[PDB]
Amino acid sequence: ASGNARIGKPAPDFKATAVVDGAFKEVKLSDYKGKYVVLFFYPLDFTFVCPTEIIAFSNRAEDFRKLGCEVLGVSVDSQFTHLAWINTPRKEGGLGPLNIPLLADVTRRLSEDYGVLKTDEGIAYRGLFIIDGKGVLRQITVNDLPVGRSVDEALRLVQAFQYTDEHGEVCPAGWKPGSDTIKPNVDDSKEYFSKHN
Amino acid sequence: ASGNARIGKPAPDFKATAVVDGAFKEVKLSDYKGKYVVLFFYPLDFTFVCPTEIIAFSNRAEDFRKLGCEVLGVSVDSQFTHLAWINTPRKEGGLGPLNIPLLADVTRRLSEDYGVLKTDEGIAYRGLFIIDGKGVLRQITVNDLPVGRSVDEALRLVQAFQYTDEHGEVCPAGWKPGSDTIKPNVDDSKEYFSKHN
Amino acid sequence: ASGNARIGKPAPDFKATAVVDGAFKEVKLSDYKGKYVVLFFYPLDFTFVCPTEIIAFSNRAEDFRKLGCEVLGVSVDSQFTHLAWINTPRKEGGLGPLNIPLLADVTRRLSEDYGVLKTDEGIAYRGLFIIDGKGVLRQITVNDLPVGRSVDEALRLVQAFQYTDEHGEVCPAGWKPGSDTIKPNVDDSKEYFSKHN
Amino acid sequence: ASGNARIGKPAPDFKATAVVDGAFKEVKLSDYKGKYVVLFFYPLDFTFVCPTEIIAFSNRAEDFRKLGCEVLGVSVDSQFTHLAWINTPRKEGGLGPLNIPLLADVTRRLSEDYGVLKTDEGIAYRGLFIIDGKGVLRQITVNDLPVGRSVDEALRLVQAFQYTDEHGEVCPAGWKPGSDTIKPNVDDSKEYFSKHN
Amino acid sequence: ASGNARIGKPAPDFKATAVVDGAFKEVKLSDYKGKYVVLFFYPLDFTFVCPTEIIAFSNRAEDFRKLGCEVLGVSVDSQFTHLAWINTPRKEGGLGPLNIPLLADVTRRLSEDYGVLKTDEGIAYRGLFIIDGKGVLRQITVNDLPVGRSVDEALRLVQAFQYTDEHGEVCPAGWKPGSDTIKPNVDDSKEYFSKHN
Amino acid sequence: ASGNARIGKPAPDFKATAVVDGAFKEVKLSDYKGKYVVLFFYPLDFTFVCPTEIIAFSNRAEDFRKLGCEVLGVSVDSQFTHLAWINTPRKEGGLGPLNIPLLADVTRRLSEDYGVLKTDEGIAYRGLFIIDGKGVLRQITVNDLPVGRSVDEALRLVQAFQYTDEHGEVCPAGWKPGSDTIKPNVDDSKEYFSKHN
Amino acid sequence: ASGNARIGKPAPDFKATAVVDGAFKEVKLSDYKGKYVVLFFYPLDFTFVCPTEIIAFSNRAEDFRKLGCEVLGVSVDSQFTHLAWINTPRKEGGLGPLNIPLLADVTRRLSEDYGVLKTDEGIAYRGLFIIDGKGVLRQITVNDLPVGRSVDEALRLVQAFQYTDEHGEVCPAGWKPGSDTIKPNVDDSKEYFSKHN
Amino acid sequence: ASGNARIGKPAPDFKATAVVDGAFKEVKLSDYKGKYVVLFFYPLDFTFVCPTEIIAFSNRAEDFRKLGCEVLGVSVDSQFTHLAWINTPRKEGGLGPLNIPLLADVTRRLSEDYGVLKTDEGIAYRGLFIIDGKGVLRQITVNDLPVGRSVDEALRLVQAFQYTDEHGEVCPAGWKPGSDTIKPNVDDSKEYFSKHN
Amino acid sequence: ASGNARIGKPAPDFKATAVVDGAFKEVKLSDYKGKYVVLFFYPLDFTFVCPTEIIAFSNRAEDFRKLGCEVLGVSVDSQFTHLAWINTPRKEGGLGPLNIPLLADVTRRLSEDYGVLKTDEGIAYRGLFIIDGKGVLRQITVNDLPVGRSVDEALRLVQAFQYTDEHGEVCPAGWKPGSDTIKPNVDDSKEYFSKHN
Amino acid sequence: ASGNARIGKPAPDFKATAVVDGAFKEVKLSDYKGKYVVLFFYPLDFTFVCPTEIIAFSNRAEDFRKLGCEVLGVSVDSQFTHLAWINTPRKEGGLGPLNIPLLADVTRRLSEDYGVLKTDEGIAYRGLFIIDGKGVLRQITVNDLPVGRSVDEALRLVQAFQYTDEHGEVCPAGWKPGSDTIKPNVDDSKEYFSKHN
Repeated sequence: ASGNARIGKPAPDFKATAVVDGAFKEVKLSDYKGKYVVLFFYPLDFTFVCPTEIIAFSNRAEDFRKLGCEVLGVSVDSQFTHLAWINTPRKEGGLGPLNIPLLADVTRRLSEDYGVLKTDEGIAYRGLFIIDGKGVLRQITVNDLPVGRSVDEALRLVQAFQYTDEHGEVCPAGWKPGSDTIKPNVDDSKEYFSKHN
Repeated sequence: ASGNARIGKPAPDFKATAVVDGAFKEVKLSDYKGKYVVLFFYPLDFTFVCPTEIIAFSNRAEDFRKLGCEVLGVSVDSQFTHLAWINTPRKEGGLGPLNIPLLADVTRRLSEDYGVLKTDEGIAYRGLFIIDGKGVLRQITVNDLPVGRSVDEALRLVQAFQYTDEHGEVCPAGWKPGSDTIKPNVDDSKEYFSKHN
Repeated sequence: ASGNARIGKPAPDFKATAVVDGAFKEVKLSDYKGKYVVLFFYPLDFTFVCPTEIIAFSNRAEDFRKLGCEVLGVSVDSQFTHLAWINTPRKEGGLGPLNIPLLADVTRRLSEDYGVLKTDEGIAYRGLFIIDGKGVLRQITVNDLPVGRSVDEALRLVQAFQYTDEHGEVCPAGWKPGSDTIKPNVDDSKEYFSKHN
Repeated sequence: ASGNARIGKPAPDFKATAVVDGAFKEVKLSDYKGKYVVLFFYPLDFTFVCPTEIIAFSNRAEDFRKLGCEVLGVSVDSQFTHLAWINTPRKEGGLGPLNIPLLADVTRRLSEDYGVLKTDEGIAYRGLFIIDGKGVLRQITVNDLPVGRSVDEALRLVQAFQYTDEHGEVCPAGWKPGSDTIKPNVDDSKEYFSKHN
Repeated sequence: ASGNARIGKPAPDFKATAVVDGAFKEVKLSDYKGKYVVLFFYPLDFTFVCPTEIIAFSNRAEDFRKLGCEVLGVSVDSQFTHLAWINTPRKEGGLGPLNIPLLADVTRRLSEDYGVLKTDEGIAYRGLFIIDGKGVLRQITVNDLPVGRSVDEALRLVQAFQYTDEHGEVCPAGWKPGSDTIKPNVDDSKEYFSKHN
Repeated sequence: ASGNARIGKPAPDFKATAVVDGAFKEVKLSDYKGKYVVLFFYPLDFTFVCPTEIIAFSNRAEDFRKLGCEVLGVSVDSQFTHLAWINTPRKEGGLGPLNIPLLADVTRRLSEDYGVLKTDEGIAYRGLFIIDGKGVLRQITVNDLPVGRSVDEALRLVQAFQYTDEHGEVCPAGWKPGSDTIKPNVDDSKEYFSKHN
Repeated sequence: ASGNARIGKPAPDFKATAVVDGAFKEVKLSDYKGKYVVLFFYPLDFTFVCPTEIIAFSNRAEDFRKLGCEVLGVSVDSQFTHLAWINTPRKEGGLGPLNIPLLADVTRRLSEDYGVLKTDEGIAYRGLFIIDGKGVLRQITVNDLPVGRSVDEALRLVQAFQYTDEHGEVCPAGWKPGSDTIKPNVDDSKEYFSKHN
Repeated sequence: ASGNARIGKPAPDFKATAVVDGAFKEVKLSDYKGKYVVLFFYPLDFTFVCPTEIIAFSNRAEDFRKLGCEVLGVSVDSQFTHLAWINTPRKEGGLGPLNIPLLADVTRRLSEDYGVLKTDEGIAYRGLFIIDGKGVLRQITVNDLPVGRSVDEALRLVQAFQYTDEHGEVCPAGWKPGSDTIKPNVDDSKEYFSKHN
Repeated sequence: ASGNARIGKPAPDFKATAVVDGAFKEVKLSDYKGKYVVLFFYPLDFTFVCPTEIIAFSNRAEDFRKLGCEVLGVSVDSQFTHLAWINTPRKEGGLGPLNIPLLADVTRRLSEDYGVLKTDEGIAYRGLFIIDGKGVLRQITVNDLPVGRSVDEALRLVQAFQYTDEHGEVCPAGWKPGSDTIKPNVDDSKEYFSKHN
Repeated sequence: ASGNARIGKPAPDFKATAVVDGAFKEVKLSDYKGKYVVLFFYPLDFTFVCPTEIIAFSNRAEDFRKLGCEVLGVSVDSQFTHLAWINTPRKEGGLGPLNIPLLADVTRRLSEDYGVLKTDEGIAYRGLFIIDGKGVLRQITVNDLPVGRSVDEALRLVQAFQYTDEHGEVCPAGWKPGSDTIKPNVDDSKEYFSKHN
């Protein structure tokens, strides 16, 4: 309804200063050609659902890197606020050490480009975007503020799109690795339908 | 973020002819005031990922209705095509009898209002939307065509939003019924952060 | 009143997926240079007048190919719905095996280019267009939904336009093969009018 | 599909001077509310296909009036040119006495409103329009200049539209008085499909 | 007030089908390079003032041709209507054989370009135009419909313009061949004034 | 056809200072309600064709007034120049005493309203206009500068229009008082045609 | 407020037919490169203040030419009216023989370009303009109609602008030839101020 | 002819802070209704021609007030600069005591409204304007910067317009109190012309 | 000079969430009617010059309140980031306890309204604005990021504007309490200039 | 809110006539490349706060030049008024001899380019601007009219920007030469914060 994120088309480009391993570093979309990217926005540092999502994504970051997919969090908070939140104990509502970059969208350019800027507060909705190695947006997930996302589902979706990318088949509802796929044509698909019904 | 679909604001109204228990009947958003609605678009009848999703939601329809949530599927196919597909056995790629309405969007207005129309083909991306009892859009999920969605995740989101609605607390990442929630303010949130860290 | 179908001008170009002898094939207007084409739109698959027109033309398909004229049916339904209709028995309202191509206009682009889209329902009126070997539109016929067309009249018109194409004379009202024509000039035309009055 | 002439919409109103029984008279569409109307345009008086269509319709005018349908011919020629042509013997390419009004569209407004004006010559294509008693346009037929129309087909169409108006059924392809009709709902339509297959 | 006819500027170009010696011929202004032209519009064939003007100019056609001036009539009627009128006897209101071309302006282009189209009826006023051998318009005459023009005056004007073209003198009011003219400069004009007063 | 001068329409209104019987007085079109008006423009005072036209009309003014027609001359020159010219002997190129008003169009509003201004020189062409007692324009006559008009033809035109106004018949070509007129209908017009042919 | 005459800028070009020593001659502003020009407009020939101005400037013309300055009169009257006025004795309100050109601004362009056109009457206000040898406008004087200008003042101004052009000093109020001038800088200007106070 | 300053029209309104007898005071055009106003702009305080003009008017101020005319000087300089200049002795290029108001056009609105703003420098040309008791502009005078104006000519003009206002006669060239005037009509003006030629 | 911030006009209204005594509270300009306001923007929380400015103002907060002036700091950081910074010890680069509100401007509306937003970074320049008890903007101070402002100067300006507000005198350069003021008129100002020179 | 002066961007270029050492001279920003510039606007010559700021800056001019910083004064008054004020003794409200240039902004171009024009009066607010040697604007100070600026604070700001320019560190609040600075990165800034807290 706003912005430029469109399925099947190049994801909007972005550059931003991020906190990588306690240091500041420029992070641009072009750095991730050939790799999948899970880009997830969140409203505000030093809040409540926010740390649980960032922590949950950090702990399982390697599950995504095992598949060739980097995970990136982003909010309108500055890199100094990100760093401060990282230097805050998790017991205190902080993030602690982090295995994922934390981008600063202080110009709101990313949140506006991805159409997740809650304009009346100036903060980003819980928007999650899956971008493939070719730079093409494949999935959109936006939650209202009071409900956090699921890292299980984000992994399931990344796995799904990577599978159909290589093997030319499609993933049924609920597909997890090891589940049957469907050959997307009228004749070859009868194999699947007769087996599972 | 979808055509007229804006999280936090009223969901785009819709009125359509649907197949309901093997017969044609009008379906409107106004019929579900006071109830949650899970509205999922799908591209085409008589294809591949499509039947697995429609069957998955139909099989779980009553799990949603116990929570006061109604599941509605929709594509640009006519109600006559819907009925022919329902009268096709699942062993043949058909839908068999269904426990959820199947709306017809032949004018493509519903797809356009929800910003999910793959313009170059005239069909709807796998856009799923969660609306609460007050008619407010709470959740946007849109997949590219080759990957199905998750009924479990859709049910988790409905449950989470119904919980935050009732108890004024926010749901952490991966929340599921019985999991702990956070009191969203600086003082009362420490209860949660210290417990789980 | 809408579209680009103008008599005496090149027929609006079209490109579509069609079900040809049970399989999917691309169909272009350029494929039919030197041959006549009867392009007939119909509203919806799995309806009532629709199957009778498609079956009628399909049966008489060779009556047209003998004259070097291909017959093409089109609706906004997809090629998957077309095939499912072909695989339904005619006794149940289906098409059965088909001797003509059935094109899919899921983008509604053909129906808009030929100005036959019923905008309020998103379906095509019963529009029928006769195109000569040079790609020029020679005839327009559009019926409101409740009344089917006539295959006999369509054939009579194809025969009359090819005759005048070949001999430069003009066909009177009700002309059928073997009836007298008129030489279109003041002097020679009197041969006809003296005989027939 | 013709200028302001749109199927299912009110036919464009018109007012014109006509020759009626060898005399001049004003003719308006509103004069025929409650009756069906066949309005056929034609390019030029004192030409070749033109008299055969006008004569044919005149000869069969009473067959249409038995059905409550009035026939009207129109061209851009004036009423004085019409009258001189009526006063020319049919043996000599004239019209002789006529039993149908003959309207003069000297302003070309009727031809422009019904979208049949061949602009490069300023004359009307062979456009025929069937309008019901309610003033709603039900059928559009337009031929290129070389080929005349069929009065039998126009009569078949008036009959069919009057049958569907009164009974609420629909007319299959090729329907004539004495042919089976279809009841246009999924269940009742089966009566027809098993009888005729 | 309308059109492009301006004294002292190139007369609007025109090209039309015409009846010339009972046969159809294309006629265009560029055919008359170097010759004077009298172009007279008249409203309708088979009317009343019209034939008397057409006959009067046809009979005097050679009077104009001896001066290198070609006379052209034109109305919005078709060439076929012209020809049918030429083949009507003058005793019956016809034209009989003619010595001047009769142009057919079915597109109303000539009438519009020369600003003589009575819009509310689609017919030309009695506009007469005199054009010199260089293509420049010298005289405009337009009569309301109920009053015919004067061929004597048209000839007088052609004579006057040709005399002034050659000798650089100017023609007093009522001038005819043989009358005194004025040398248009202050000193030499006294010759005329002192003699004629 | 001139600026706002349209045949069959209310003549453009005008208001001017004029020289009348040697004195200045305001003249306006509303003064001549119920009387015919011959309004003739001329380019410039103290030139050559101009005085011959003005003097010719002044000498025959009473021939028009007997018919209830008032003749008015107009040029862009001022009333002071008009009066100096009236006071110049005719032997010297002057007008002498006048029997018609001479209007001063110093603002060029009359020439612009009547579409007779020669823009590259700021002077009026030899435009002549006949307005009936009802204020309607009946005749336009515009000559290029070198050739004067004919008072004879203007009187004939006034007589013709007055005759058609009173009797409802129409004046043929070259009609003069005493000539036969035509009753403008198909049947009654045969009296004239058979008589004169 | 209107036009293009701006002091300190190139005077607007002009080109007009004029009366010079009893004959018609073209006059352009470029004719006067290297000389001063006093261009004075006046409303109407054969009026009242006008002749006294034209005569005053004519009698004093040589006083201007001795200084290299040409005087030019202009009005919207034609050169023929000018000459007629020149050929009218002064005792009768005429100009008699003139020693200055009299330009004819019949198109009102000169009056428009110099912004002196009294629009509601189409005549020129009493605008006087002093152009220097380089074609630059140096002085503007415009009087309402009832009050004539001063030839003495115009001469004083020409003399003054020619003094400052040559010596680089500037002329005080009321400066006449022989009066003191001021050196335009702070220190040298004190020579003047101490002297005269 | 200056910005909004038009002869024969209401003078552009103005309001300004002015120095009046050593003190600051608002001065408006509406203060002078019923009185004549001489309003002269000048470029800059503490320059060279400027003081000679201001002193000349100040010294003659009462000669104008005896006629019911008030003299106002204006420049873009502030009222504090005006006072400083007044407090500067005349021997030093100052103004000394002043008998006329000095307006401060610091916003440059007066100079712009009167079309005398030399834009490239931001100062006013030597524009003098004469306004009658009705608020109507009667005279415009504008010199380039190097040449000063004439207080004698300004007084002559005021006397002349006041004279023509009272008596309805017009003032010839160079008129001064005591000189003959002309009765502005053709007949009465002869008195003046025969007397003076 | 700042977006909507203009000296001498009402200051841009603002409403924001601020940290006030360790808690969250709304702050709006209307709360400060009758009191002076020093509103100082700063780029980012957890940075370097920023805390020194906030601490310097916090330490002097009462010095402004004794003068009826409230100090307010604002950045684009959220109130949660503000509080985290407040709960960080000063020796660590934190703010520690504070005695001035810290407004959050995460919609950037305050910064944009006061024209201090560094657009390419999304953060506010070091803009300080002084607002009087009546809500009028009296002073603007904007520093590039590297250089901090001076609380002394801010206090001096508040004292100065309150003094001139009360006594209607003006404060010379460098004015501090005890220093002389000037009576702003020509006469009374001489007291000051003679004393101090 | 108006103009083009933006911190961090090239200062608006300017060029003006100025008074330097009692003589007129052109001053332009390009003349000060490599040097800091303090450009201070002031409303009006010969007023009250203004002379105290000009004299104060003139007295301290060398303190700025020892730093490589030039001071320029500018108002809308002309250079002739600037010089007159300089030649007025300070005891009388004058400026006396000066050691800084005084620019004349008679076209208001500089005041408009720097956004300090008080449009309603045509004078400049007390806007002060600090430009570094590269031409970049570093500081904006604007005071309402009744309160003068501080030459001490201006000198402080210049030193701070020159220090940060040279040493890359950043100046805390109240920094004066000799005080400690901050190293603007998270780690190195701790040096400062522990020492001073």
